[PDB]
Order: sequence, then C-alpha cells, then structure tokens
Amino acid sequence: MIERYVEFVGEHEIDAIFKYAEKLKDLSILHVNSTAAGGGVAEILHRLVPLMRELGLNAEWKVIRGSQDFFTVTKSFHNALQTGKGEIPDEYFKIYDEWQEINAGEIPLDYDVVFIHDPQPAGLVKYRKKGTWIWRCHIDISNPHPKVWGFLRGYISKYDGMIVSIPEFARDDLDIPQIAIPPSIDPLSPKNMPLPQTTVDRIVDKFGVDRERPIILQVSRYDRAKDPVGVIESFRLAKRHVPDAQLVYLGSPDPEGEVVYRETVEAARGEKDVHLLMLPPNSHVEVNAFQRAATVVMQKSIKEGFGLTVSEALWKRKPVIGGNTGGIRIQVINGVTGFLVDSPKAAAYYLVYLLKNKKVREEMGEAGRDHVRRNFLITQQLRRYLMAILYLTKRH
Repeated sequence: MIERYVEFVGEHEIDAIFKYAEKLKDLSILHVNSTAAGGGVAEILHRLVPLMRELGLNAEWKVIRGSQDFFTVTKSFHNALQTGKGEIPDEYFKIYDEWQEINAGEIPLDYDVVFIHDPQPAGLVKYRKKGTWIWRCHIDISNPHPKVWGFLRGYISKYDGMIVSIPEFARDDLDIPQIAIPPSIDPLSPKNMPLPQTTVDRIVDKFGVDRERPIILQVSRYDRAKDPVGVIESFRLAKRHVPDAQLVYLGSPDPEGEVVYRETVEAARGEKDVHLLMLPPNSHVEVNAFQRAATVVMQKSIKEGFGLTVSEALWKRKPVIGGNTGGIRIQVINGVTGFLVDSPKAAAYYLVYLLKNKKVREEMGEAGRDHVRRNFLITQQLRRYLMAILYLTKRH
C-alpha cells in the first residue's frame, strides 16, 4: 500500500504520485514482456502493476508465448545488442516476425497506452491501432550488432516514445522522445523486506554456508554477461589474503548457460569455500537472506542495463564491487557506495580492501542505503513512469 512508503520517501512524493494518477484515471494501459518468472523486468512488473491498480489506473500486464526456437532467436538478439558481436542467420528474422503475428492475434492491443518491454515483443508495433506506444528498453543498446539493431530500429521508429534505464543508452539514430528512467526496488517486497535473524540463519545454514566467516555473494544467472568465471577468479586471488572468506554464487538454472555453470564448477575446482547455488525462480526470501548474511556483494557484470541486485545489496547496507558498465555506474559511486572494477584483479584488490576495513564497509553500507532511498525506490520509478505517460499521451 502507497501509505506504507511515506516512512521511506515522505508525503511530498506520495501526494505528487496521486496528483499524476488523477490525470490518468481514464486511460487504459497494457504492459507486454516475454516472462512472468525471474529476471529484472518480471520482478518490476510484479510490484509496479499492482501499485498502478491501487492508484485506480486501468493497467493490464500480458506475457508473450514462443517456441524454444523463438527464445534462441531473442537470446541471440539480446547478446548481439549488448556485445556488438555474433553471427545471426536470416532465418532468425523470419522466426521473430512469425511469433509477433501469433502473439498479435492472441493479445488485444486496443489500449490508450501500450508499454512493450525489451526486444522480444517489439515487433507487436506492426499490429498497433492508435493510442500511445512506448518501447521500454532494459538492456545496453549503446554499441549494438548493427544488423540486429537495424532490424529492431525498424520497429522502434514506429513507437511514440522510448524509455531507457540511463541516458547513456539514448540513441542518436532515433528522433522519437528518449526518456531515462532507472529501475527501482520495492522496499516492502519479499526480496527486500526486513527478516528476523532466525530466518537468515536458517536459510544460510540450509546451504552449508558458515555464518561465522565472511561471505562474498553474487546474485545473478550463470550467463557470460554476469561473468561467473571472473567472479571465481576474483575470489581465488582474494582468498590468498582473506583465508576465512567464503564465496556464494546464487544463480537460477539455455545450453550456453549449462556450459557457463560447467566452466564455473571447473574454475572453482580445488576450493571447498566456493558455493555455486542453483535456486528455483521466485526464491525471493532466500535471495533476501543471503544478501543480509553477506559481508560484501559483487555484481561483476561485463554488460548490464541496470542490475537490480546492486540496489538490493546497497539497500541492505552492503558495499558492492560492480562491473564498470551500464547502469551499475549510477548505483555504485566509486569509494562511496562501492567500487567499479574493469578486471578480476581489481575486483580482488577491493574485496581484500573491504574485508579488512570494517568501519569503511559499514560506512559505505549506510551511504549505499541512503543512495537507494533517494534514487532507486519503486515510488521514484512510479512517479517518473506516470510523468512519462502524461507527457507522451498529451503529444498523442
């Protein structure tokens, strides 16, 4: 409930939210993405859409369907757009388009406002009627594979507006409005709520991790973009100087991903104190408990549109060692809320610095929680989302 947020952000932001929502009460809003389970987008929508309806907005959230072929194509597009690299068969474009049509027939699109999340449903804009169409981009499109980008830009050019996570993802080759809105954490979700010590203790012990010794935690999938191998390498460098330290890689189960996990177990071979965990999706309380038991959190991404796991860690007063890329850079303020690093070596250096400097850790943790309170709580994202709808629907 919106009132419960006053203790975090204060009445001014809450009154402004209600004021904006008053001007939108008569609009029908559709959100579309490609998954209702796990990932940053699903986790935002699961908290953001219910808050919209409580404000009395008519907001609906539909998820596309696809074959396993379809998700091979979209995962190759994702990696292409973020890395700038890859070999894309022309067949991939055909499969994408087919599933846009299947999905258009099965999804009524007659809304005043349509939000399409990420590249997977971006092709639905070919079946647009009227209203205001907004492309919500959650990925790094600063330096994309030019063919996958050129194809996807075909569709993006047909939208009325576009939301990116940080301003650095705004494109020069697009002349539609491009609005920077950082994602956010819901401080009252199961992922972020306060837990009793009894629950933290109980969940951390269940996975054989020792609470009496320092815990280094990365929460992320076993994807190349999260660099699980580099995190193990960072940890093995640090272990020479912090012998008690434990590593917990808390992941979720693609054939590329099964190889990454494989390489991670291999890079970890010879270390008892490395825990490569594999939790079912929606293990929110378990992620909460691990983030609260952690001494230091890593998010050593090679590419990251934002990385909610960073704001989650900072909110629980944990310093983060972040990959110097994408939206990690607005969450990790170097020397203040954590350290930005370009290599496993520099990650290792800062792991050792933070594990040996308790007062600095605790102080960065307080600065971390304060940075999230002012910038990355759901109420901030909701206010800016309402402001964007109001702005773009008045241009039509």
